[PDB]
Amino acid sequence: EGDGSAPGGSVWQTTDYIALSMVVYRTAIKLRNFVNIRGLTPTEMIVIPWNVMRFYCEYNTGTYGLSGNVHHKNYSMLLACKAHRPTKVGYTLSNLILTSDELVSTGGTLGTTTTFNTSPYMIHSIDDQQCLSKVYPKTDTVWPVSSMRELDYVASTVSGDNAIIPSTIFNKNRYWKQGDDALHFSHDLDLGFWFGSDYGNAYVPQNNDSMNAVGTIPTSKHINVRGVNNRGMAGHYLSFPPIRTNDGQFKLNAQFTLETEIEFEFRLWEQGVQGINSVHTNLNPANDSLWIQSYGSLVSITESKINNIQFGPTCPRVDARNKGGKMSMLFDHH
Amino acid sequence: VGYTLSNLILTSDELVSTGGTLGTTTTFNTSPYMIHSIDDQQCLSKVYPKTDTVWPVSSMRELDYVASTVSGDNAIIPSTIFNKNRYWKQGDDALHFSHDLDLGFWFGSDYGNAYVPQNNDSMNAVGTIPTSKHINVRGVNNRGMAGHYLSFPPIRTNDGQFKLNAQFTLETEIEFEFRLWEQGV
Amino acid sequence: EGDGSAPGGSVWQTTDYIALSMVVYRTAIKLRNFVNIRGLTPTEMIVIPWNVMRFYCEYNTGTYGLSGNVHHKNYSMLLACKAHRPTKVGYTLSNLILTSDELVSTGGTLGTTTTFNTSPYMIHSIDDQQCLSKVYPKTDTVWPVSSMRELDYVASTVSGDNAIIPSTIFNKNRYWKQGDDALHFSHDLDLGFWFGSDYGNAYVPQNNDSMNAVGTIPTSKHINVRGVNNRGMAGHYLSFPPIRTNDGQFKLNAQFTLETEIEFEFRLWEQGVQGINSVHTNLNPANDSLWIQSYGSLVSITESKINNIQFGPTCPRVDARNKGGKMSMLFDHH
Amino acid sequence: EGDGSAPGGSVWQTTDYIALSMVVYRTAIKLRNFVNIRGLTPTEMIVIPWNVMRFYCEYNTGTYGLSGNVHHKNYSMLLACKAHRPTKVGYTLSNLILTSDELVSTGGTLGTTTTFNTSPYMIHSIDDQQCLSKVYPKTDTVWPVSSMRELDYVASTVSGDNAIIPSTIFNKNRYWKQGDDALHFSHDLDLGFWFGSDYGNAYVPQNNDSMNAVGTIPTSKHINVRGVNNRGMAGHYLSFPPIRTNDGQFKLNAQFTLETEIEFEFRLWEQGVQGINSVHTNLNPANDSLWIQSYGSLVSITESKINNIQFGPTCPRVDARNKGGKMSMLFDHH
Ligand SMILES: [Ca+2]
Ligand SMILES: [Ca+2]
Ligand SMILES: [Ca+2]
Repeated sequence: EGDGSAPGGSVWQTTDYIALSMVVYRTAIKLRNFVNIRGLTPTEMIVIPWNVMRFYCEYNTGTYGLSGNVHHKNYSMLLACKAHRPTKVGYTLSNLILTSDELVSTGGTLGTTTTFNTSPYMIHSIDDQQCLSKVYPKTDTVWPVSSMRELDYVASTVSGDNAIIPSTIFNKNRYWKQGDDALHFSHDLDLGFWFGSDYGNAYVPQNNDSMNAVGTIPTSKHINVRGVNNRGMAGHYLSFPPIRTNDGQFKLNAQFTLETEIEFEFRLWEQGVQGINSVHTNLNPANDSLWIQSYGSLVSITESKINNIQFGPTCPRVDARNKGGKMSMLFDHH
Repeated sequence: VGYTLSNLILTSDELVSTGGTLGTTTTFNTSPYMIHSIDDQQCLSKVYPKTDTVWPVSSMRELDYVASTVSGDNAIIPSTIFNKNRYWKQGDDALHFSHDLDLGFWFGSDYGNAYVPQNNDSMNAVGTIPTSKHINVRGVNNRGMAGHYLSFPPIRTNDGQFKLNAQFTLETEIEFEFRLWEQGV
Repeated sequence: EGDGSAPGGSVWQTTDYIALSMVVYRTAIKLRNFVNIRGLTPTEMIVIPWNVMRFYCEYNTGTYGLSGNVHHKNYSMLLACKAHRPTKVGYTLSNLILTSDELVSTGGTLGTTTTFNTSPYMIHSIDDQQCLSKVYPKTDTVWPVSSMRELDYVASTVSGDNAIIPSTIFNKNRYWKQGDDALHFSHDLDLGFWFGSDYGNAYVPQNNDSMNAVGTIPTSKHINVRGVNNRGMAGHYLSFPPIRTNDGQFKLNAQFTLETEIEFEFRLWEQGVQGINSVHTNLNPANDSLWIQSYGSLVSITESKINNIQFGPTCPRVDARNKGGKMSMLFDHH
Repeated sequence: EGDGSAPGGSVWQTTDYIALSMVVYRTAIKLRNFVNIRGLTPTEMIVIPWNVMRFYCEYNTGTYGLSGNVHHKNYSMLLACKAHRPTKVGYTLSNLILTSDELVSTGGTLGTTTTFNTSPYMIHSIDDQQCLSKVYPKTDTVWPVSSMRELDYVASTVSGDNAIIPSTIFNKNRYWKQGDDALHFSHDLDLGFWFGSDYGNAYVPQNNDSMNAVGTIPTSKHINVRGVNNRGMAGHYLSFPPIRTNDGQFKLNAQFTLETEIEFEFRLWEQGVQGINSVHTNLNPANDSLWIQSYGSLVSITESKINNIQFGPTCPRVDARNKGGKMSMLFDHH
């Protein structure tokens, strides 16, 4: 009888500190942008940097990326809590506006204007078969990270002597016209672990031939969280259909709104004296390293400029038993 | 109180040049749109005219009032910060906006360039300073109106930005209750 | 038909940024402590600093309070999110151990030991009628804030010529013996508003004769959140029954465990470009001041030492229509 | 098992001192009077001082008001208990007797006598629309407070050049004849608070344009009981219909009995040592000021004589949501 505080019977025991340390809180970062794609020939193609973490949670448009600390403030506090995990990520292309430079000439006096009819389209390509494993900027151009969210990144897909029309090689190609419904693209992440640091121009976690989701080198004589199972994202791209003119190719320009959303889960500090700031340094659990794992693989950045983008999708020809849910396993290292 | 935007007509100055001989005309296709923004989160608390321009009150109902929303070094695209953004094209149904006022009191004077009554961080609905040693009607509860705005999507051209011009009809309606004088002598 | 993106019909409109800014996340800070109450005569009384915010979320025991930044780490991040609110607050006294100095003498050779039988008790007093509005330390002693959670704060309640036995004036007096069940005390806060700053040795919000829950001076020609309705906390106290001896009073010493819990709600940053760090300074809503309100009333602290503690409970003789749930109202100031 | 006094289990706790401090005791003061209204022309009008507290609980008639301490003894002890509240208040006019001076002349030999037939009447006017906000005595006369309960107070309601017949402007006008049933008038007070002092020629509590129910100036940095909602009393009046004669106006004189009743609630002292006379001075709760509030607004008295009477009724054109029950709210002051 009683709560146990009596001399005999059951032991009075203190309240549970786990329950509040395991509660998963779930937030998101939503951002809108206007994208203007101009002067894109049918060979060259816009690379959607949609597999890089910085695309969703940091707003790089125009002058913003030049100014400092453009991260969304929900993300700045995800570094205040002890663990965060990116979970689902996605974006939306909406309200396409095509314009034409066909009336434009060096003499001027006539500017670009929307296409005379709505038959033209912009091709949204998803490369499932990974025709392009690794994508580089065009010879003259370069990819700024400050420019990331307005989609200027132009790749020229070229065989040895052959200029590749991107829509022809890629698997899913959506021909998206003026008036069509918005194009919604999403990726679900199921991670068995959490991140304690900032992404820092890392790809949003993927398990692929190109990259793995967990970023820490596992170390000897204990168990470490290890990536497994091949979850990855398909290399999205934007291109225009080749249309021949009296001279060269038809000039198609596109506008659309870019709505990106990344949904973070985060988790808070240990209850009790363990969570006191002064004593948490040396009372921090050493098994954080077990479930808290940093970021796996970084985009290649020299200066502020992206060197290349790797995609590596969950390829359909991997055994379906490998392609399943959980992206990490807790496995030892000798 | 409320208003309606209806029968949008977009035109383009793209064919217009200083040499002339070609005037503006309706957009070649109906894909362009005018963005109607309602700021729910109050990104903009207080709005000022552009540096060169000014806002006449005599001009109020034809909507010329132009604000330039700018961060420190950053020019803000209005549609990106605001909460509800309607992209309203040619042929779309009219846009109806309304605000219901529930006041516990009445007004005896003219509004006289007053905001239609609101309870907010910026303003309160009742205008008289209450005075000592008795009971006075006091604003309460935060009823306010969202900062509606109109803007066009950025569209790059060979030079600068695409020139979008808009026409629409503005139907406003304000519904007054009124009350008459005391009976008797 | 469609999502609205077509030329005619309904307006395609962007995603809602409110839903994620209104989501209320709910955490707590739990801390345990051992309290040793010694040399407390029947006139003097231990003041439970249970109505001060710093009691629950900052751990002041022994050497900890001398060391820097002893706040719990869940609270340090409540300053990272834009709004937090304290909601429920409470504490538990458990596993009482009484000891006696009766065998102790200046000659020594015999130390204190647990009471020969379990008949003695420690009195837990809740002052409902507010016999003591404002409580001061004893003439010689002083109340450190670094000492807060181990309960050393001793008040001597005295009439003009009369030494008050605390248990006699106070309303609820629990005589709590060795083996009795733990004593659980809780206070629910219903606030209509949120806090954007640190409590900073503020009383956990109360509406009373002594103090109000909202801390900002309201300013002219607009509406401001105003405290209302008298929610307050009863002045908890600890004392021992007077027991006469051959010389003076029986020496009762007490041990018990102090488990405090404070449950915070918090709320995150605005979605969209409004929530970008660089532009959030000047795009911060000016109506934050409407629902975000700081801390109302501070304990009186000179140096590190508490000058006095005010209690001000929700008194039972206030009309029950005043005593109800919501602690704030949004009311204008002229 | 047991009452808790055992070593283990539940805490034996002392009896509740709230229950007896919250018990509301309810009394009343009833007084009868004979009113003689003579020489009242149709322009001038009797002001019923029925909204002043002293009307009901202090008996001012003839020589009584000249003698000292004419308060009813139930009221003298309402100052012995710690709190009292006026609640309902009302009065009755009964058994009207009209007489005529028409047969009276300066030569005499014929005195006044009851009207030849019962057709004449005395007009009881209730001003709902507040035609008269503030009422003054006639130029020559003055209003003694010692004369209050026999109704001599004569106002002359006059426009700029126009003598107002009172019955014409006022809303409810009862033409009350000889033999008509008694006229009963009542006002219910719902206060959220109590009074600790004497009324002291205060209006019985009202919330109006002219006056408020709570009399203490609220003070900084805590919560204070504040009047709210517009409960007030209509300016009752007595007048006679204009009846022209061969010379001037018909002389109507009235008698009736005035039965007034005021129903007080009162509340007693704190139980326990807190309620001991010697220690109650410094153990008095400081939150009395929260629910104990004095008197709001005073009639204007120079010497013993009333300067003016303010009425301020619950006007019907205030929103019905404002006009509801509770006359006070517990609201903070910064
Ligand atoms: Ca046990
Ligand atoms: Ca449409
Ligand atoms: Ca027991």
